[PDB]
Amino acid sequence: HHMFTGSIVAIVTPMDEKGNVCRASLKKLIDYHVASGTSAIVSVGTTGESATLNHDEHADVVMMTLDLADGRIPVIAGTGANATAEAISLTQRFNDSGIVGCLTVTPYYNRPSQEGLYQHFKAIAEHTDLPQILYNVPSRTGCDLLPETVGRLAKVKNIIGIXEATGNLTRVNQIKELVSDDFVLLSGDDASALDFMQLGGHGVISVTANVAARDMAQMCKLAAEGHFAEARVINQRLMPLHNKLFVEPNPIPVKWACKELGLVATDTLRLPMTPITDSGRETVRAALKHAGLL
Amino acid sequence: HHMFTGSIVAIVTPMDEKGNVCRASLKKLIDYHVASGTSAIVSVGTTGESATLNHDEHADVVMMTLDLADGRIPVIAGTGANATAEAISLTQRFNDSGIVGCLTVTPYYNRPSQEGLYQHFKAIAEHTDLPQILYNVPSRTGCDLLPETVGRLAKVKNIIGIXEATGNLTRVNQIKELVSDDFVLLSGDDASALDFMQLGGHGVISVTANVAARDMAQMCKLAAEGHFAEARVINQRLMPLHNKLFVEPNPIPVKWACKELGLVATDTLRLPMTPITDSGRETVRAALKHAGLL
Repeated sequence: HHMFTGSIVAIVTPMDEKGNVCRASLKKLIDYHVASGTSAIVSVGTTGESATLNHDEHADVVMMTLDLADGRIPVIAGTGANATAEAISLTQRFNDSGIVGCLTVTPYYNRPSQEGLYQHFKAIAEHTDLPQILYNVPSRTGCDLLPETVGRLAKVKNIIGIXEATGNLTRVNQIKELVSDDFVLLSGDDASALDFMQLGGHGVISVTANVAARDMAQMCKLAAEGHFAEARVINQRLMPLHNKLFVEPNPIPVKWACKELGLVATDTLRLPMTPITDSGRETVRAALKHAGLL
Repeated sequence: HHMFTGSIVAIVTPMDEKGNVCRASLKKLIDYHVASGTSAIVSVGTTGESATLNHDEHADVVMMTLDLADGRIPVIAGTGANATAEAISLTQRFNDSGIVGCLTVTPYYNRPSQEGLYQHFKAIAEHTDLPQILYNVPSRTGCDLLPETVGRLAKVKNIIGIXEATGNLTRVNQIKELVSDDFVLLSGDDASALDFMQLGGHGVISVTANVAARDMAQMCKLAAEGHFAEARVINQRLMPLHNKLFVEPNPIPVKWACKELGLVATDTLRLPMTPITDSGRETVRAALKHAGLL
């Protein structure tokens, strides 16, 4: 309950022109996060294009990320799967890998019940020693993991927290009153992450931190200390970026922002992600400028 | 396109108590659909638990269904994937297999743009000779394939129809006026499928047909002939089943129904799907009795 707080980047998976992971650029990003104060790196989350890496590529990107990090910054592996046997199998790949934990999303597309969610996350945690951070994002999955079910799973030993990406701020204290104090509450919605922290959230798993890592680390530090008017100044500088980094499907805008700041060699993605549009480039550039990054 | 019309069953993948496919129950189901007038079998769609079979088991079930069908009834392979490379690769498995076409869902979870949807399905259609039926189901995918994008994709040689599962009946003629007249329009929502046909759709890819194949075949035949008042009498008989087969997540209720009618040996599913509740059993039973099947 400290490395899973603060500003945690959901790091993009930088690719070359063929759509394969670019170690050189990945190394650049990781050095940037070590130097910026990022608390940890979620490797192959949604923003890392988990949807279009097969599980072998997924494991490889994580291991590459661990190697480049070289102990300087903790790495959390994205391990979600909508089939419980496959989530178990992906998780087991990382046992004794060096990752400090997992981010495991509610099963998508097949829309299980709350009882199905509970059985899913329990079975996964029973097959590993790693801390588990639950991840709820109904807008992507078709499925809402509710506070009561969260409270049930938080009783599991190595289920330690949740990346709450509904953007519904009432969930913060709904979950918190049902879980112990060391259960970590993490925003998955950049635009409302400060609010989320002002209500008691412990940090954010952030897309914006890919291109404003220092700002995001300072904002989360101020929030944790109770300096919310001061945190709010930074948030207002970053807010157009919190919004426009989703003006087209994530991570299309944030990869283009990364390329624009020099952080990666190419903004290539894998289909069905498509190159950013002309209007999107103008919109994201204006938000980067608004942030004082460009 | 006559085989892509009428009552098409999205058939369950029956399993033994360990969750492996049960060939003897699959044979039972396929003979039932041959005797019932079902027009075609969609193999390993959503109701066939596509989410929890890997592509090898997936391919096994399709090949097993084709074999058992023995040329008596056409088979459509479910082939959707949220990574375009993976959708192509899965579609390539079934070329020259004997399936008559493919049911391919919009990418789930990664929420592509309409242009992302266009590139995805275009790329797929260009790597096969098989007819392609698009599948829109935003409730599960987080993504909504709009009529104009369907108009764009129908211009593609082998993109030949859609399984429209929004339950929004205005889509029927919104799509119809953008496409050729042999573009097949198929309901993906049992409770509104007759309305869908009365508005001009050509049939349904149906969950209810798993347990009421004769009535569904008769209702669709009546609808195609314009006898909607008589088709509606059957619909009113089946409507509690249209609704209660989703009282718990599909295909949990329909698999239990199949067992109750003695159509399959077990109603076992794979996690994160869980067994039907007692309250689910009573609700699904009463709906079956309402239909005169029990």
